[PDB]
Amino acid sequence: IGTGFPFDPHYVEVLGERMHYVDVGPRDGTPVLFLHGNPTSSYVWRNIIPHVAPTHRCIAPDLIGMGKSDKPDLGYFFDDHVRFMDAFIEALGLEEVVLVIHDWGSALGFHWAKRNPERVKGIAFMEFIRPIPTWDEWPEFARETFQAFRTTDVGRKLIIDQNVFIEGTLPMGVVRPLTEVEMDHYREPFLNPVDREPLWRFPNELPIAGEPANIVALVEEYMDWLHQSPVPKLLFWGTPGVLIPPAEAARLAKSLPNCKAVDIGPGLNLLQEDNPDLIGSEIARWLSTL
Ligand SMILES: *CCCCCCOCCOCCNC(=O)c1ccc(C2=C3C=C/C(=N\C)C=C3[Si](C)(C)c3cc(N)ccc32)c(C)c1
Ligand SMILES: [Cl-]
Repeated sequence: IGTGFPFDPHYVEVLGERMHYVDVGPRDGTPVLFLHGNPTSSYVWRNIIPHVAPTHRCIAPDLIGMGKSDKPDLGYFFDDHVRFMDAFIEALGLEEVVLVIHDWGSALGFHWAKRNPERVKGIAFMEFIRPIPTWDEWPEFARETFQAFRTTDVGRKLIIDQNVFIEGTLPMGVVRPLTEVEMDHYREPFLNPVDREPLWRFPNELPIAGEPANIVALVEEYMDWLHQSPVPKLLFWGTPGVLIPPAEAARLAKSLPNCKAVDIGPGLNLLQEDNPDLIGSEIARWLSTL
Protein backbone atom coordinates (compact mmCIF):
# COMPACT_ATOMS: atom_id res chain seq x y z
CA ILE A 1 0.00 0.00 0.00
CA GLY A 2 1.59 3.22 -1.18
CA THR A 3 2.68 5.85 1.33
CA GLY A 4 3.61 8.63 -1.11
CA PHE A 5 1.52 11.62 -2.16
CA PRO A 6 2.78 12.43 -5.67
CA PHE A 7 0.11 14.98 -6.58
CA ASP A 8 0.87 18.51 -7.65
CA PRO A 9 -0.58 21.00 -5.15
CA HIS A 10 -3.28 23.28 -6.48
CA TYR A 11 -4.79 26.17 -4.56
CA VAL A 12 -7.94 28.20 -5.15
CA GLU A 13 -9.07 31.27 -3.23
CA VAL A 14 -12.35 30.51 -1.44
CA LEU A 15 -14.12 33.06 0.77
CA GLY A 16 -10.83 34.86 1.30
CA GLU A 17 -8.89 31.68 2.12
CA ARG A 18 -6.78 29.29 0.06
CA MET A 19 -8.02 25.70 -0.32
CA HIS A 20 -5.63 22.99 -1.46
CA TYR A 21 -6.85 20.31 -3.83
CA VAL A 22 -5.65 17.44 -5.98
CA ASP A 23 -6.65 17.83 -9.62
CA VAL A 24 -5.51 15.09 -12.01
CA GLY A 25 -6.87 13.28 -15.05
CA PRO A 26 -8.47 14.69 -18.20
CA ARG A 27 -9.76 18.25 -18.39
CA ASP A 28 -13.11 17.49 -20.05
CA GLY A 29 -15.85 15.09 -18.99
CA THR A 30 -17.65 14.68 -15.70
CA PRO A 31 -15.26 15.13 -12.75
CA VAL A 32 -15.08 12.78 -9.77
CA LEU A 33 -15.01 14.73 -6.48
CA PHE A 34 -13.40 12.97 -3.51
CA LEU A 35 -14.32 14.30 -0.04
CA HIS A 36 -12.38 13.24 3.06
CA GLY A 37 -13.42 13.46 6.72
CA ASN A 38 -11.93 13.71 10.21
CA PRO A 39 -8.97 13.61 10.91
CA THR A 40 -7.77 12.96 7.38
CA SER A 41 -7.10 14.93 4.18
CA SER A 42 -6.86 14.18 0.47
CA TYR A 43 -4.01 11.85 1.56
CA VAL A 44 -6.70 9.26 2.35
CA TRP A 45 -7.53 9.05 -1.37
CA ARG A 46 -3.92 8.74 -2.55
CA ASN A 47 -4.17 5.05 -3.52
CA ILE A 48 -7.74 5.31 -4.87
CA ILE A 49 -7.33 8.22 -7.30
CA PRO A 50 -4.70 6.45 -9.46
CA HIS A 51 -7.33 3.89 -10.53
CA VAL A 52 -9.65 6.66 -11.78
CA ALA A 53 -7.29 9.36 -13.06
CA PRO A 54 -6.38 7.50 -16.28
CA THR A 55 -9.92 8.13 -17.61
CA HIS A 56 -11.68 10.70 -15.41
CA ARG A 57 -10.80 14.01 -13.80
CA CYS A 58 -10.23 13.54 -10.06
CA ILE A 59 -10.66 16.49 -7.70
CA ALA A 60 -9.83 15.99 -4.01
CA PRO A 61 -9.91 19.11 -1.82
CA ASP A 62 -8.56 19.44 1.68
CA LEU A 63 -11.33 20.81 3.87
CA ILE A 64 -10.72 24.24 5.36
CA GLY A 65 -8.44 23.94 8.37
CA MET A 66 -7.19 20.51 7.25
CA GLY A 67 -4.49 19.11 5.03
CA LYS A 68 -2.67 21.87 3.14
CA SER A 69 -5.62 24.26 3.12
CA ASP A 70 -5.49 27.55 5.00
CA LYS A 71 -6.30 27.65 8.72
CA PRO A 72 -8.49 30.68 9.47
CA ASP A 73 -9.68 31.61 12.94
CA LEU A 74 -12.96 29.71 12.86
CA GLY A 75 -15.00 27.43 15.06
CA TYR A 76 -14.91 24.84 12.26
CA PHE A 77 -18.57 23.92 12.60
CA PHE A 78 -20.12 21.79 9.88
CA ASP A 79 -21.78 24.99 8.63
CA ASP A 80 -18.32 26.48 8.08
CA HIS A 81 -17.29 23.48 5.98
CA VAL A 82 -20.56 23.66 4.03
CA ARG A 83 -19.91 27.29 3.13
CA PHE A 84 -16.32 26.66 2.03
CA MET A 85 -17.12 23.47 0.09
CA ASP A 86 -20.04 25.16 -1.67
CA ALA A 87 -17.72 27.99 -2.70
CA PHE A 88 -14.97 25.56 -3.69
CA ILE A 89 -17.31 23.73 -6.08
CA GLU A 90 -18.42 27.06 -7.55
CA ALA A 91 -14.90 28.46 -7.82
CA LEU A 92 -13.92 25.45 -9.97
CA GLY A 93 -16.94 25.84 -12.26
CA LEU A 94 -18.18 22.31 -11.65
CA GLU A 95 -21.55 21.46 -13.19
CA GLU A 96 -22.41 17.76 -12.87
CA VAL A 97 -20.22 15.59 -10.64
CA VAL A 98 -19.72 12.08 -9.37
CA LEU A 99 -19.15 12.03 -5.60
CA VAL A 100 -16.78 9.70 -3.71
CA ILE A 101 -17.22 10.42 -0.01
CA HIS A 102 -16.28 9.28 3.49
CA ASP A 103 -17.03 10.26 7.13
CA TRP A 104 -17.60 14.04 7.38
CA GLY A 105 -16.93 14.21 3.65
CA SER A 106 -20.04 12.09 3.23
CA ALA A 107 -22.09 14.55 5.31
CA LEU A 108 -20.85 17.33 3.03
CA GLY A 109 -21.43 15.28 -0.11
CA PHE A 110 -24.89 14.01 0.80
CA HIS A 111 -25.96 17.49 1.97
CA TRP A 112 -24.78 19.02 -1.31
CA ALA A 113 -26.43 16.22 -3.31
CA LYS A 114 -29.75 16.66 -1.50
CA ARG A 115 -29.67 20.37 -2.33
CA ASN A 116 -28.52 19.82 -5.93
CA PRO A 117 -29.67 16.34 -7.01
CA GLU A 118 -29.89 17.10 -10.73
CA ARG A 119 -26.10 17.63 -10.74
CA VAL A 120 -25.09 14.33 -9.09
CA LYS A 121 -24.59 11.42 -11.49
CA GLY A 122 -23.51 8.87 -8.89
CA ILE A 123 -22.36 8.56 -5.28
CA ALA A 124 -19.76 6.11 -4.01
CA PHE A 125 -19.65 6.15 -0.23
CA MET A 126 -18.31 4.31 2.79
CA GLU A 127 -18.32 4.71 6.58
CA PHE A 128 -20.66 7.67 6.37
CA ILE A 129 -22.53 9.87 8.83
CA ARG A 130 -26.15 8.95 9.61
CA PRO A 131 -28.35 9.94 12.58
CA ILE A 132 -27.44 8.01 15.73
CA PRO A 133 -30.58 8.48 17.87
CA THR A 134 -29.04 7.03 21.05
CA TRP A 135 -25.61 6.27 22.44
CA ASP A 136 -26.72 2.62 22.51
CA GLU A 137 -26.51 2.66 18.68
CA TRP A 138 -22.95 4.02 18.74
CA PRO A 139 -20.36 1.22 18.65
CA GLU A 140 -19.57 0.09 22.19
CA PHE A 141 -15.81 0.18 21.68
CA ALA A 142 -16.06 3.91 20.84
CA ARG A 143 -18.67 5.02 23.39
CA GLU A 144 -16.61 6.11 26.39
CA THR A 145 -14.08 8.04 24.31
CA PHE A 146 -16.55 9.84 22.04
CA GLN A 147 -18.67 10.74 25.06
CA ALA A 148 -15.57 12.31 26.60
CA PHE A 149 -14.65 13.96 23.29
CA ARG A 150 -18.03 15.74 23.38
CA THR A 151 -17.22 17.93 26.37
CA THR A 152 -15.44 21.28 26.59
CA ASP A 153 -13.02 20.20 29.36
CA VAL A 154 -11.80 16.60 29.01
CA GLY A 155 -12.62 16.46 25.31
CA ARG A 156 -10.48 19.50 24.52
CA LYS A 157 -7.70 18.19 26.77
CA LEU A 158 -7.69 14.90 24.87
CA ILE A 159 -8.11 16.14 21.31
CA ILE A 160 -6.42 19.56 21.41
CA ASP A 161 -3.78 19.28 24.13
CA GLN A 162 -2.82 15.61 23.66
CA ASN A 163 -3.79 15.17 19.98
CA VAL A 164 -5.68 11.95 20.77
CA PHE A 165 -7.77 12.05 17.59
CA ILE A 166 -4.58 11.75 15.51
CA GLU A 167 -2.53 9.47 17.76
CA GLY A 168 -5.40 7.25 18.88
CA THR A 169 -8.67 7.53 16.99
CA LEU A 170 -7.06 7.55 13.54
CA PRO A 171 -4.95 4.36 13.94
CA MET A 172 -7.85 2.47 15.51
CA GLY A 173 -9.88 3.33 12.42
CA VAL A 174 -7.52 1.18 10.33
CA VAL A 175 -7.21 -2.60 10.63
CA ARG A 176 -3.59 -2.80 9.50
CA PRO A 177 -0.94 -0.83 11.41
CA LEU A 178 -0.24 2.55 9.86
CA THR A 179 3.46 3.10 9.21
CA GLU A 180 5.48 5.99 10.62
CA VAL A 181 5.57 7.65 7.19
CA GLU A 182 1.79 7.42 6.88
CA MET A 183 1.25 8.73 10.42
CA ASP A 184 3.61 11.64 9.69
CA HIS A 185 1.51 12.60 6.67
CA TYR A 186 -1.63 12.62 8.81
CA ARG A 187 0.13 14.46 11.65
CA GLU A 188 1.53 17.23 9.45
CA PRO A 189 -1.44 19.67 9.48
CA PHE A 190 -1.80 19.45 13.29
CA LEU A 191 1.72 19.67 14.71
CA ASN A 192 0.74 22.92 16.46
CA PRO A 193 -2.04 22.52 19.08
CA VAL A 194 -3.50 25.90 18.05
CA ASP A 195 -4.50 24.35 14.71
CA ARG A 196 -6.49 21.43 16.15
CA GLU A 197 -9.93 23.03 16.51
CA PRO A 198 -11.45 21.08 13.54
CA LEU A 199 -10.44 17.81 15.18
CA TRP A 200 -12.50 18.61 18.30
CA ARG A 201 -15.47 20.41 16.75
CA PHE A 202 -16.13 17.61 14.25
CA PRO A 203 -16.87 14.89 16.87
CA ASN A 204 -18.99 17.50 18.68
CA GLU A 205 -21.01 17.90 15.46
CA LEU A 206 -21.79 14.18 15.08
CA PRO A 207 -25.60 13.64 15.23
CA ILE A 208 -25.75 11.52 18.39
CA ALA A 209 -28.63 11.41 20.88
CA GLY A 210 -30.30 14.44 19.33
CA GLU A 211 -27.34 16.82 19.58
CA PRO A 212 -26.53 19.12 17.87
CA ALA A 213 -30.16 19.46 16.75
CA ASN A 214 -29.26 21.36 13.57
CA ILE A 215 -26.96 18.55 12.40
CA VAL A 216 -29.46 15.84 13.35
CA ALA A 217 -32.08 17.56 11.19
CA LEU A 218 -29.77 18.03 8.19
CA VAL A 219 -28.52 14.44 8.34
CA GLU A 220 -32.05 13.08 8.73
CA GLU A 221 -33.02 15.14 5.68
CA TYR A 222 -30.25 13.85 3.40
CA MET A 223 -30.89 10.26 4.54
CA ASP A 224 -34.56 10.64 3.65
CA TRP A 225 -33.50 12.04 0.28
CA LEU A 226 -31.06 9.18 -0.33
CA HIS A 227 -33.76 6.60 0.44
CA GLN A 228 -36.00 8.13 -2.24
CA SER A 229 -33.42 9.07 -4.89
CA PRO A 230 -32.76 7.09 -8.08
CA VAL A 231 -29.11 8.26 -8.15
CA PRO A 232 -26.66 5.38 -8.72
CA LYS A 233 -25.13 4.38 -5.39
CA LEU A 234 -22.04 2.32 -4.64
CA LEU A 235 -21.56 1.43 -0.97
CA PHE A 236 -18.29 -0.03 0.30
CA TRP A 237 -18.36 -1.76 3.68
CA GLY A 238 -16.04 -3.89 5.80
CA THR A 239 -15.91 -6.08 8.89
CA PRO A 240 -16.13 -5.19 11.72
CA GLY A 241 -16.60 -1.60 10.49
CA VAL A 242 -17.27 1.36 12.76
CA LEU A 243 -20.02 3.71 11.57
CA ILE A 244 -21.46 1.12 9.14
CA PRO A 245 -21.22 -2.38 10.66
CA PRO A 246 -22.10 -5.38 8.47
CA ALA A 247 -25.68 -5.41 9.79
CA GLU A 248 -26.19 -1.76 8.82
CA ALA A 249 -24.65 -2.31 5.38
CA ALA A 250 -27.15 -5.15 4.90
CA ARG A 251 -30.08 -2.94 5.90
CA LEU A 252 -28.85 -0.26 3.49
CA ALA A 253 -28.33 -2.71 0.62
CA LYS A 254 -32.00 -3.70 0.90
CA SER A 255 -33.44 -0.21 1.39
CA LEU A 256 -31.48 2.19 -0.82
CA PRO A 257 -32.59 2.35 -4.47
CA ASN A 258 -30.18 1.59 -7.29
CA CYS A 259 -27.43 0.55 -4.87
CA LYS A 260 -24.61 -1.96 -5.13
CA ALA A 261 -22.94 -2.91 -1.85
CA VAL A 262 -19.32 -4.08 -2.05
CA ASP A 263 -17.66 -6.04 0.77
CA ILE A 264 -14.01 -4.99 1.08
CA GLY A 265 -13.03 -7.57 3.69
CA PRO A 266 -11.40 -6.42 6.92
CA GLY A 267 -12.12 -2.78 7.70
CA LEU A 268 -12.92 -0.27 10.44
CA ASN A 269 -13.47 3.39 9.45
CA LEU A 270 -10.70 4.34 6.99
CA LEU A 271 -11.60 1.62 4.52
CA GLN A 272 -9.35 3.28 1.93
CA GLU A 273 -6.31 2.29 4.02
CA ASP A 274 -7.22 -1.41 4.25
CA ASN A 275 -8.31 -2.20 0.65
CA PRO A 276 -7.51 0.66 -1.74
CA ASP A 277 -6.99 -1.78 -4.60
CA LEU A 278 -10.57 -3.05 -4.52
CA ILE A 279 -12.13 0.33 -3.76
CA GLY A 280 -10.28 2.05 -6.60
CA SER A 281 -10.79 -0.79 -9.06
CA GLU A 282 -14.50 -1.06 -8.30
CA ILE A 283 -15.05 2.70 -8.63
CA ALA A 284 -13.23 2.63 -11.98
CA ARG A 285 -15.53 -0.14 -13.23
CA TRP A 286 -18.69 1.47 -11.83
CA LEU A 287 -18.08 4.86 -13.44
CA SER A 288 -18.56 3.32 -16.89
CA THR A 289 -22.16 2.45 -15.96
CA LEU A 290 -23.19 6.05 -15.15
C1 LIG B 1 -16.72 10.57 11.07
C2 LIG B 1 -15.74 10.32 12.19
C3 LIG B 1 -15.89 8.89 12.67
C4 LIG B 1 -14.53 8.21 12.56
C5 LIG B 1 -14.72 6.82 13.14
C6 LIG B 1 -13.75 6.55 14.28
O1 LIG B 1 -12.71 5.80 13.76
C7 LIG B 1 -11.98 5.19 14.77
C8 LIG B 1 -12.74 3.88 14.98
O2 LIG B 1 -13.26 3.82 16.27
C9 LIG B 1 -12.24 3.69 17.19
C10 LIG B 1 -12.75 3.15 18.52
N1 LIG B 1 -11.69 3.64 19.37
C11 LIG B 1 -11.90 4.12 20.70
O3 LIG B 1 -12.95 4.20 21.24
C12 LIG B 1 -10.61 4.59 21.31
C13 LIG B 1 -9.82 3.72 22.28
C14 LIG B 1 -8.68 4.17 22.74
C15 LIG B 1 -8.17 5.54 22.29
C16 LIG B 1 -6.82 5.99 22.81
C17 LIG B 1 -5.62 5.46 22.07
C18 LIG B 1 -5.82 4.56 21.01
C19 LIG B 1 -4.72 4.02 20.33
C20 LIG B 1 -3.43 4.34 20.66
N2 LIG B 1 -2.33 3.75 19.93
C21 LIG B 1 -2.35 2.32 19.70
C22 LIG B 1 -3.24 5.21 21.71
C23 LIG B 1 -4.31 5.75 22.40
SI1 LIG B 1 -3.98 6.95 23.83
C24 LIG B 1 -3.24 8.57 23.19
C25 LIG B 1 -2.80 6.16 25.08
C26 LIG B 1 -5.67 7.27 24.66
C27 LIG B 1 -5.70 7.99 25.83
C28 LIG B 1 -6.88 8.26 26.48
N3 LIG B 1 -6.90 9.02 27.72
C29 LIG B 1 -8.04 7.78 25.92
C30 LIG B 1 -8.03 7.05 24.73
C31 LIG B 1 -6.83 6.78 24.08
C32 LIG B 1 -8.83 6.24 21.39
C33 LIG B 1 -8.33 7.60 20.90
C34 LIG B 1 -10.14 5.72 20.86
CL1 LIG C 1 -15.56 13.06 13.97
